[PDB]
Amino acid sequence: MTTADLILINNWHVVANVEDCKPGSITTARLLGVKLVLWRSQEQNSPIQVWQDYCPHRGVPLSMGEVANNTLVCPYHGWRYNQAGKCVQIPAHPDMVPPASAQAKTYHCQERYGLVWVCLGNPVNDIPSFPEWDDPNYHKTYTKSYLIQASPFRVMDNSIDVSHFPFIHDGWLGDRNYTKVEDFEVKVDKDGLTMGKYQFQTSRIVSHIEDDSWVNWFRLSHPLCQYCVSESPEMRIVDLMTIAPIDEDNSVLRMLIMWNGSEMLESKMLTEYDETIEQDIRILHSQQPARLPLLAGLPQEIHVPSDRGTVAYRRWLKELGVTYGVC
Amino acid sequence: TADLILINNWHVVANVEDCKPGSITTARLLGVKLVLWRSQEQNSPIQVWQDYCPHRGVPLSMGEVANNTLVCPYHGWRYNQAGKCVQIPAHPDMVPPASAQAKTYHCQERYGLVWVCLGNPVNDIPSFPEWDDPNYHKTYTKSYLIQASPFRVMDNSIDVSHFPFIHDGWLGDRNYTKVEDFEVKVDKDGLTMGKYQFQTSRIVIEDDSWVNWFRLSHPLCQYCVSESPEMRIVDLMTIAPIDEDNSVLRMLIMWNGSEMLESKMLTEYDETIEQDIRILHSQQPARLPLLAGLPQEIHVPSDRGTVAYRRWLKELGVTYGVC
Amino acid sequence: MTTADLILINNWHVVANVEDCKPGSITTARLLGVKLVLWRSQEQNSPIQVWQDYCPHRGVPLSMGEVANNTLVCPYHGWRYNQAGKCVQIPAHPDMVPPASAQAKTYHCQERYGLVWVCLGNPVNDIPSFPEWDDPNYHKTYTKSYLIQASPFRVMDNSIDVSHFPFIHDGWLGDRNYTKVEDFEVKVDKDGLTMGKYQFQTDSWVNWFRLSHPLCQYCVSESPEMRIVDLMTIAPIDEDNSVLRMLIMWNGSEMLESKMLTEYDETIEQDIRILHSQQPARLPLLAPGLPQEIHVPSDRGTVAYRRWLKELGVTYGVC
Ligand SMILES: N=C1N[C@H]2[C@H](COC(N)=O)NC(=N)N3CC[C@H](O)[C@]23N1
Ligand SMILES: N=C1N[C@H]2[C@H](COC(N)=O)NC(=N)N3CC[C@H](O)[C@]23N1
Ligand SMILES: N=C1N[C@H]2[C@H](COC(N)=O)NC(=N)N3CC[C@H](O)[C@]23N1
Ligand code: FES
Ligand code: FES
Ligand code: FES
Ligand SMILES: [Cl-]
Ligand SMILES: [Cl-]
Ligand SMILES: [Fe+3]
Ligand SMILES: [Fe+3]
Ligand SMILES: [Fe+3]
Repeated sequence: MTTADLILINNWHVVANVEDCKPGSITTARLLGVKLVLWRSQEQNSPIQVWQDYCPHRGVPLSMGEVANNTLVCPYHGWRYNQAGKCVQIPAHPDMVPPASAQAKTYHCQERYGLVWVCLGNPVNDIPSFPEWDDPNYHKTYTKSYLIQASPFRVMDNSIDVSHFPFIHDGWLGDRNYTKVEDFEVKVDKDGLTMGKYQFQTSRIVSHIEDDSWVNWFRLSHPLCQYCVSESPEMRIVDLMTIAPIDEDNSVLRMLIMWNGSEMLESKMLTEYDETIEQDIRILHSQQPARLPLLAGLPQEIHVPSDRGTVAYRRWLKELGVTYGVC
Repeated sequence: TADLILINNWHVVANVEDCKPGSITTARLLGVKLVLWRSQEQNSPIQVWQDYCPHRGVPLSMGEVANNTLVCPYHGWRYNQAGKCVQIPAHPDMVPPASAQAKTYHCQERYGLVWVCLGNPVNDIPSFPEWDDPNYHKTYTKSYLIQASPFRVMDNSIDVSHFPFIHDGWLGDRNYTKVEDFEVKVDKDGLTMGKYQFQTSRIVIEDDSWVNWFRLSHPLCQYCVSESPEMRIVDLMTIAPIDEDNSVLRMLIMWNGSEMLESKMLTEYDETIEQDIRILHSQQPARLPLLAGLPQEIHVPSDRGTVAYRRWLKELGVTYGVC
Repeated sequence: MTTADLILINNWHVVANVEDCKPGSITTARLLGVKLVLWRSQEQNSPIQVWQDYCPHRGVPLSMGEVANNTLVCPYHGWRYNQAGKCVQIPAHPDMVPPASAQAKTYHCQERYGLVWVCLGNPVNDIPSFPEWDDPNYHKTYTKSYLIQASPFRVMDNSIDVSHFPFIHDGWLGDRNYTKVEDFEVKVDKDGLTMGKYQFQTDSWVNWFRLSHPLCQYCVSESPEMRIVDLMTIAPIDEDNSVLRMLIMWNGSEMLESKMLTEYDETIEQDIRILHSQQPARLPLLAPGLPQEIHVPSDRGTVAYRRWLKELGVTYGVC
């Protein structure tokens, strides 16, 4: 269940929140069909290692082992792997020089925005930018992680779509009485995919009742991360959505939300996002085919003008060479 | 995807009582997901469509009926009774594209059942002559979901020699196991099994001689007649072919005795159906073997009806749910 | 999934314990992808029949039927099959001689060591030897069966492996303080695979074992106090699933049985935790997106096992 797609293999993907990787801890993740083990030594400020979850001796998951000092120890015969992935001790043969092949498969890892980013290949692109991270005007919160039984590209398709707001988000992000979708612009260029400012009508639980005209904007430099800005005259909310491609048919959605208003709004922010993410997931789980259809049994997709963003997304994925999770 | 003999035939997918005005229900037929819906209007017709919005591929059954339209939950496109999209809410003054239309199927209500044809209905719905006979009362069994090929289910319903064993004490007698000779005929009226007698009393009592015959004009529907000196019982058994390996069995039962026998009737059928299902779920392979690992089937003279069934399916060019 | 490997099809495999097959009983098992029915008539000391679990009339499992006198009766139309597998009676036609094809597929069965051994092919090899069975100084006990979601050859590989004792069997077969594995000898010849004497420092137990059958292991463990032998059998359900049984004999007091069963239960379950996790599921042989296995000197027995399986031509459950 792996991919040759270099835009996917040679890119950075979130696999965990840094808060879930304590010193001395072992955790697991799955990315693009590969089983990962994440571990840290007990030392303060220890780096996070992200390896293939696999002991090359007899094929046991290293995640079933234990962290000892600065090493991860396999449970079956106790081979110890240092932070660089090299076996430094074979207990049955304490004096031998361990073979060069006694080495875990290691991956590039980088903590950014409080998230653990992993690259399984050779990183040609940087981690997506998130300018408000360093802005002290902005408070932050993290949603829980949502496991979704849909293609990661269908999950992103739904997050680019704006015309569904008055229907599945009626009463939250739209209003069954204002269903018309105002004109907006979309561009695919060196910045990636950008949806220009899009105004829509709704009151929101995180603001005042009369603050009922919102304007959204977003950019994907990476096909599975979205930087979204939602702004009213009273408040500005930004978020970094990341979709972890577990395999072709399963995804993990995470959202890092920041806002330039009272820190007291955090509970309402998480409530709104939980409500709307779950409304989206009900649709996502139902869509067929599972793979995202690109532009070209079941009838072909129909496109109307307010689909210009999701059409541009399908065009972009084709231009990027994506074959994983798309059809 | 099934053969054209199955595609161009009528299959029961629901009881008309399952489909109230304003309601949405679902069914599956020959691998196709179906949505059934009715407006709120009195005596409104049932629409049966493929359960699929062509915009972004959401099941229309997750939507709602509004007036005389079905509305998709995702972006609110509205489909009239003919399946044409009449409104795209994001663009209220835009004429919907001609491609914006649900795939619709033929639907007819008959005998209180919802019949569907996914193709072109060359054949008629099977006949059921007792339906309008004022001497006969009617009842419907519940539907039975069966994890077996629909053609295995029908094979078991054509089989008569198993009565003294898995229906001992209901349709057969373990002391009377011999199967007297009978005639079977396959012609343009389908498969008919001639009269055959089996010595057993039924709960529907010295009435222990029943003469049965049945006809299939349609490989997945069976019209069964059972008559004693005291009473005549007929039934229409319909097998909905969900896919190659799964079936829904329904029976419509009519009888010319007292209507107070209904509860006992439903119990007899429930008992014998579940006795059959226990065998059906166990048979291997799952798909019905036609005439020519696991050994080939063996046929004895009392299998002539189930042998003729397999020959008929081959003549009709059935490849779906058979092996 | 079935195999053509002759070392597997033409060999004997344990499918049941004899005490599990009482007179008049019907039980089921799977072997090498085949569904089996085991049955016995009600008469005393009746033989055990082992057939493919399949009525050739309409494909019903015979195991859903009943034993009547000396016959197994299919539940659907009541065809009666005698102890040789021949259909003797078709009740729809009481006076008819059944078709010659009306016959169960029967397999060779033999009771030995209190176990039911089955050969699905041509018995070329004999059942493995177990000398202490005939020794009145030795008591016997049987573990329960263990269903393991791993290739049977992975299960046997783990049983030949000795260097894992201080880690997953710390406190039972090894000691985390003594992890170095001393030199030992292994031989593969016509008698199969023999591991020579080795001892684990935790007085100490001295052990050796032999496989003449690639899925059966004869183990010997000796300390100054007593001697324990066991016959470990691994039934290959399919390429990815196994049933582990042990027949244990010892010449100490009979009262040790309960503790020994618990010790075996503890260590078997420690092994199963590893076996269920190993990837790939099939045992990798030598010299063929996961890296290839690494071997150190203390792996000499499991290396010799992989070499043996290749020369035996095993393709089922290996990769
Ligand atoms: N659950 C969601 N909340 C929304 C916020 C943006 O703010 C607003 N008002 O939409 N964040 C975000 N990434 N997106 C993409 C899709 C949809 O706009 C949304 N998904
Ligand atoms: N459960 C079952 N009851 C029986 C009744 C008999 O028919 C009548 N009319 O009583 N109906 C029917 N379709 N069949 C087919 C096989 C078997 O005779 C049976 N299956
Ligand atoms: N669970 C296990 N207990 C051990 C006993 C030892 O044998 C005796 N005779 O005591 N039996 C056996 N088959 N083996 C092989 C590996 C390991 O020595 C062991 N596995
Ligand atoms: S399998 Fe990891 S040390 Fe042997
Ligand atoms: S998916 Fe049905 S209206 Fe968009
Ligand atoms: S299936 Fe066994 S007797 Fe008919
Ligand atoms: Cl119609
Ligand atoms: Cl009446
Ligand atoms: Fe949404
Ligand atoms: Fe029956
Ligand atoms: Fe072990």
